[PDB]
Amino acid sequence: MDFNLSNSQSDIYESAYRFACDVLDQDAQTRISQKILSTELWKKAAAYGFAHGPVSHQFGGSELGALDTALMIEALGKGSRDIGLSFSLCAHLCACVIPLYRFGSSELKDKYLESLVTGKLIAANAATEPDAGSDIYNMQATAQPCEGGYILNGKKIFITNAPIADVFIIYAKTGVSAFLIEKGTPGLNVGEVIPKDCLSNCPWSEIVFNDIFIPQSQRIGMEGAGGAIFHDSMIWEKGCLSALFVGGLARLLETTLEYAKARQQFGKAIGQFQSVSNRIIDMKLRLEQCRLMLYRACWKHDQGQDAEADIAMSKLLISEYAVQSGLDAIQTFGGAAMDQELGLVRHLLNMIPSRIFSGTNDIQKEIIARKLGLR
Amino acid sequence: MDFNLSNSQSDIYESAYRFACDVLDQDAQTRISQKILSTELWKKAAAYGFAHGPVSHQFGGSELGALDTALMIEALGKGSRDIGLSFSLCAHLCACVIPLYRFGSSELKDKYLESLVTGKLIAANAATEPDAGSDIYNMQATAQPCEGGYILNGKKIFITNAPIADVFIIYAKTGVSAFLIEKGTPGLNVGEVIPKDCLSNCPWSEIVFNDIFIPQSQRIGMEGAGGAIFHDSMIWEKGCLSALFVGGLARLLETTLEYAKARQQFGKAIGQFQSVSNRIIDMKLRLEQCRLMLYRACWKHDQGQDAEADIAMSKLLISEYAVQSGLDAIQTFGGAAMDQELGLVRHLLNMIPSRIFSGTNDIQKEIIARKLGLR
Amino acid sequence: MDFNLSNSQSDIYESAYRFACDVLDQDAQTRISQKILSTELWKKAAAYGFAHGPVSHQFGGSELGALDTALMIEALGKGSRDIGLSFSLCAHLCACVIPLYRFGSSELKDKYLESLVTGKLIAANAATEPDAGSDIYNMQATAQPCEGGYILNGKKIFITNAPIADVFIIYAKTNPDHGFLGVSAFLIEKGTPGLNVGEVIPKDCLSNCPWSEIVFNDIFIPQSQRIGMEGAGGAIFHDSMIWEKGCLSALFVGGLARLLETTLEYAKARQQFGKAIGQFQSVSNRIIDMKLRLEQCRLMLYRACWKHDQGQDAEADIAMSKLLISEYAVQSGLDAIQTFGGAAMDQELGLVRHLLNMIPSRIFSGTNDIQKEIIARKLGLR
Amino acid sequence: MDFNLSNSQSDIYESAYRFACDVLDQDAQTRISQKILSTELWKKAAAYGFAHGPVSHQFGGSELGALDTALMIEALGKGSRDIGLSFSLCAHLCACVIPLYRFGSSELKDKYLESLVTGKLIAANAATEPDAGSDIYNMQATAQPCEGGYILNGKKIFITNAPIADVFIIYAKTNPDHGFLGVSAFLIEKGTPGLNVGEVIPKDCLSNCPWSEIVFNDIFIPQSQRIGMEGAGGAIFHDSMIWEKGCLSALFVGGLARLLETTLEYAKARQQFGKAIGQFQSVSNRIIDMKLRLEQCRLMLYRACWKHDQGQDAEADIAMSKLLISEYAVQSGLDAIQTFGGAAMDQELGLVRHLLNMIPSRIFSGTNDIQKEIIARKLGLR
Repeated sequence: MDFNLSNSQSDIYESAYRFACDVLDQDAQTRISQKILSTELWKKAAAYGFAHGPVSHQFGGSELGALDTALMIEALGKGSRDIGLSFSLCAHLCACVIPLYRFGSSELKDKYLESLVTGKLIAANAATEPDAGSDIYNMQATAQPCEGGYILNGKKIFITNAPIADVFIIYAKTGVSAFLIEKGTPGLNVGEVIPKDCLSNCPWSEIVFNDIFIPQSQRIGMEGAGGAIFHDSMIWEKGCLSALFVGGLARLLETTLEYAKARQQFGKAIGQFQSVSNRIIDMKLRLEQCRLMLYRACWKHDQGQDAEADIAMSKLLISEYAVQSGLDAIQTFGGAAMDQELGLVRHLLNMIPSRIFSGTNDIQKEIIARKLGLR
Repeated sequence: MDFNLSNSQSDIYESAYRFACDVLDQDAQTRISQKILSTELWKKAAAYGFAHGPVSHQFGGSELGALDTALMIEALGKGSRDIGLSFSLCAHLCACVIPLYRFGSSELKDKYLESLVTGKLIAANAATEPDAGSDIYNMQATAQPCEGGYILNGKKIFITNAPIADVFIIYAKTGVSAFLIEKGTPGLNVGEVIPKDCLSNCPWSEIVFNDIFIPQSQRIGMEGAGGAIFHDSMIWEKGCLSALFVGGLARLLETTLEYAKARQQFGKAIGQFQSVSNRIIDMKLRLEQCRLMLYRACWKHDQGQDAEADIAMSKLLISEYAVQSGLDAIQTFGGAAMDQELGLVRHLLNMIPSRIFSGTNDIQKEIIARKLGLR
Repeated sequence: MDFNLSNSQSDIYESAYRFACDVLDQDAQTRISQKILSTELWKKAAAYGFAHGPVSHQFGGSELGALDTALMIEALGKGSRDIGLSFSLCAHLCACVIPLYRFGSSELKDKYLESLVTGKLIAANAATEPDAGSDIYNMQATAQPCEGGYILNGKKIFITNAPIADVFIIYAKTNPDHGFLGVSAFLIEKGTPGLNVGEVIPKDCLSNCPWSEIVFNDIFIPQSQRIGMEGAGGAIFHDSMIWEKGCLSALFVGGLARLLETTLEYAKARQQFGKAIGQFQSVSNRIIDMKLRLEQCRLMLYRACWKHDQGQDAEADIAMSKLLISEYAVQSGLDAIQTFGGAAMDQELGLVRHLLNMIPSRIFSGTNDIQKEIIARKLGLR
Repeated sequence: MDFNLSNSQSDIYESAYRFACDVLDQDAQTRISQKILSTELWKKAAAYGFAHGPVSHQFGGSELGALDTALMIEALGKGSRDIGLSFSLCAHLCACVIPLYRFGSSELKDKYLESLVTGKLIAANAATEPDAGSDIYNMQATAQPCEGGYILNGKKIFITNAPIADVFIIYAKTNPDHGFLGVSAFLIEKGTPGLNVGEVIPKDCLSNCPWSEIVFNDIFIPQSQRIGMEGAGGAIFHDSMIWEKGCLSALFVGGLARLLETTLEYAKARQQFGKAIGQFQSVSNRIIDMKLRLEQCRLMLYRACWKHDQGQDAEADIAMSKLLISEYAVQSGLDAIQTFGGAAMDQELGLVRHLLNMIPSRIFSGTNDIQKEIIARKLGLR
């Protein structure tokens, strides 16, 4: 039992935090106010290492483990206010890079992987539909077999990164299968953006497949395998977003601490008033607890143990605590909280899709209950 | 002790609810998506009675009491999704109409009151500044006396309804005093809008006073009286917004109930799953409790009793419950909650300024503690 | 809409509070220490009116409505620390007096009701068994019909007032078929052959309130001692619990009122750091929570009671009241321990025992899940 | 970062859990019913190692670190229902053995420490008074210096283990001036003239754990029986409480682990509506909460203990651990009563008494407000 970062882990965390502070956060205020997703900074961040995860050195990755990745994304969440860019990165990593690295052929990997890992190509994820967003077994997207490939038809909505994406990872009925599709392929129609607020500057839209021919080699994994591949994605997504929010929570705490040590009222800093002080103590309690839960899930995974219930516990706890502390912060700032430059109300806006992405909290409760022997 | 609406009160509630349903809510979806504040519907609503409050028949009011007004605004909050319009109305009523009716001269009243009450003139409220939003005794807005009037100078920010306003109620240092100022008067410069999300389509901006001459008769009440007048405003505001959110909470419950009785999963309506069912039971518990607290505060006032602590309790409870239930609803809808057409995420957006308008929750706690003998 | 007590209600409340303060509370300290249930004070309180409820004047009652009764029991909960005596009274009233008045024949009522209402006879309730405490439809208690009556056999456990009871209201099987119509209600006198009342097992959650188990070994029940018609027991029982739910809620509302006043006093006086500790936002926030809880659930309870007095269906409102009051009483008791610190385990101060006695609120006429189910059903969720 | 027990820690935990299960828990049921504190079992457990902590082998200890000790006491809290015996042991270890080992002279340690560590002598702690329980700087206890020693006078109340104690660690005034330096610590033998130990007053919150009040009437303290230097008492006391905070937290972490396993079993078996009631989302949500709480505060406690073992400053981490564990234990005990229903007040099942015994966690080494103040100060908020 040891509760310090190894020197390697501190190095990973501190380098990533410097990058997020000095490169991404510099003009984050402006890009955010103007709802700009900077592909320039996005690619700088991807090439720095935020798109690597566990991908091996052979494809330009750093062969990081789960705890290592979580530490990078935690630094990212703490150091950069541009959380929409951070979310785009995490999605590209978990929904495309990691599935391709773990389940794709050597041909698919040699053609696409290193470009995704090093940020030459941006990727988007598409498995959610009106009735098929949750139940990703009943889906109105179908890829019928044909000579030397497939014919894909359907409509995927809420596609993170599609307005900027070069490739798309599509899940389609065949069993479900996973396909990589290049932007521009005939019959692939990317649609325009509907205004966003919850992680505002992170682009999303809907894509339409109208008799798209998918080459045989662009299938990821075996036929019918999509459901497992996708499942793997969500685990990683669950972890990375958990890391991101732990980082944001850390940022939120330091900010609130500043506002409390400086703001003078009644002849003393308002942090001596037990209302604000109690909210800060709550933030600190929440952050330390769910930080430890997250590290233990990641570390168990890196040990080869099965970490899926631990990560479910992590996502549950961080979802809840992040929302509650965001409320506490709005209460603590008062009439200075709606400062778009302070970016707190938008912080909570961006934290809204936490229970709206890789499982509501009821799904996590089901995972935990099953692990406990309750069904 | 009696817990039924009198026939008169039911009539007030049901007529207002029909108006909000049939007139205001009809195309609310569209105006909201397009961030449109319809001055047409605004004036229809004002003339219907939503701008009357306690103003006497002599000025076109209906001589309503506090409980009557709360019932109108509750129906309004339940029947119309266009909550930004509802907020504009409440502000016009509480920050301008009611102060003018209760503290203005017969000259000021005869010139302005009936036009405000019947909705021929829209009014905005201005007492909040960077360091003077909270402490409305230390303010960087000053009205120095001069022959036959005053010279006003300053800058008021976050002025609800200023982009659409015909008159402004200004609080200025002299003691503080209250002045009515017509739009366009020389040296009055209304500024353009900064984008909004928390009650989005409700217009706000900042105004600049540069050597404005205020006629003597445009002062409201006595010199130095501003602080009392303003205080009265906030009480009424506290009540009306409380009513509005109780109404929205009622709407939110019925909607969630629908989604739960219809949504079929695992062979049964998802309302038989104790997670969603427990959230609905919570909503119902919250709504009934804070509804009763609100009616009792209003009724105590109508009895001539001092209701200020009761209304503080009401605002506290409704602020908290509205936020919590909005969270519960996001959790209950899941991936259908970010439906801009369903308007739930925007509902919570509009509910954010509840602890950001007529007191944070700490101010209410102070009122209650003082009433209890604790300082 | 009106939030004032009528003068009649105000008198009912103030008179009952004076009685609780001046008669029941006076030596409550000692009786509580020595685990004494005073049958003397029990009978005085019952004859004063706490055993009357809705019973008409012709049987010695005061024809109180539900709201009136709730105001009486609220006064009792606020004015007297002897909460076990209060609970014993509430049980006699809700589980015995009221079923008999509402469902018993004129013969049965003429024989027993005035004695119960005036406190000459104490009554106990018996419908709970190891597996039959909850489902009082699946019951290991049987009263088979026979010539001129019934033969009863079984074992009822956790019987409030059984060691002191003169009569028992028993629920028993009479039509072992299905349907919600196989249990009936009988009144049985103490001492009747085959009835063996047991000795007391140590108690802490309402310590001084006596309870034990009774066993029926071929007891003959005369025909005239059945309460209501055959099979009606299930309805009878249901009604009992509703009245019980309301009265206990009133009692706890009263205790919360008491707890708030005490906590307010201790906060205005106790000086630490040079000022009354109620200026420390921790203690004051705990008091503000107590006040918010008290007012909210007080109004929920009054409205449920008032609805019943209107003839409206009050079952979901009463469920909401019980739910809220259970939760708030537990929470405020915790907050009170937190505010007192090391003076809270003061046996004479009686706070830890106060929360102990508040424990069986979710352990008598439904856990909180039952209330949630009543509400969910009333909402259309099943 | 590593989240596995080393083999040594795993052995320490498993051995202690076996001892708690097989020796202390075996007849815990009966001893609890009859309010018996077994000095026999107390001495066996102390000699096994529960009285050792960090004491070196030369005094009969095992040279455990804070994390090791916390794992032992966690095993004790999980494996033995006799929580009062556990609390008596923790008090002897944290309030007596550890101050003496850390601050006592070689003469004092040579005379007393091995006897305390091996359980030949039971020790009790005395620093609490009516107004001096909290501020153990403002104290109505005085030990004025004199020829070859001190003269002690005063009255200490709420003394854990005083009825059974052979020695007492006393905190007393010696420099009535200001400064945080006017109290000193003394070891005093049972029977010394002027020491009057009192009889037991009935208890429920850790019922079978003996406590009483002691009065000093011109007791002569030999000079060599002062612990540490003069005025050092305030530091000594502070250190005691830190160790106490950690150990009690461990104990409650252990109880929570026990409560979870029991609740899991009762949920996998109890069939209602044709299925195990753990499939009902109310009971399962309560269990999931228990699991979340247990894991979070378990990790907070281990990390505080580990930090201390590193030489880092652990005071705020230990405050956070105590805060979280107090709250979670109360909440989970409530959830457990809610899940059991009418079987929770089962005296042999011991849940209601479990929560009763969990009550003095915020009633011993700080309410929760003290922990919040430690954390706020460490955060820079004063």
